[PDB]
Amino acid sequence: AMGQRAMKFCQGVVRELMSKKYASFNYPFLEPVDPVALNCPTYFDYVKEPMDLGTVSKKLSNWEYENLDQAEHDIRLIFQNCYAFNPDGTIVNMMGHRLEDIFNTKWADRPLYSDV
Ligand SMILES: COc1cc2c(cc1-c1c(C)noc1C)ncc1[nH]c(=O)n([C@H](C)c3ccccn3)c12
Repeated sequence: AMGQRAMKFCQGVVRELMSKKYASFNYPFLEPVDPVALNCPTYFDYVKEPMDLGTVSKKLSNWEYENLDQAEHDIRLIFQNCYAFNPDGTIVNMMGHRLEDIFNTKWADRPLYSDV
């Protein structure tokens, strides 16, 4: 499982993506999509690997991420799911783009090398 420096970097990115500073557009991505409560019963027709920021946060703190690439895959899945179910021009599509660009910016400074 991921080492200390890489884990603390990942915690910082995930904490930043979930911060209340960004609550006006990260809120739909804090918890898993509930198609029954949200009245979109065809969500799982389009999304086969659901993911949310809270799930990524728990997997990280649960020592489930072997490396930073695995975390990037999961976080990318949040937005791939969003754009797959929500067409261009919808609110949550715009919010997903806003949050994903923040993620790309923070992730650009990820450690590239490991040193046990
Ligand atoms: C309108 O889309 C959502 C709205 C949500 C949501 C998750 C989604 C969502 C996500 C994320 N991916 O697909 C869907 C559908 N999760 C919680 C939540 N609480 C909540 O009030 N909403 C409403 C309906 C909403 C509508 C448009 C933009 C932002 N939020 C939502």
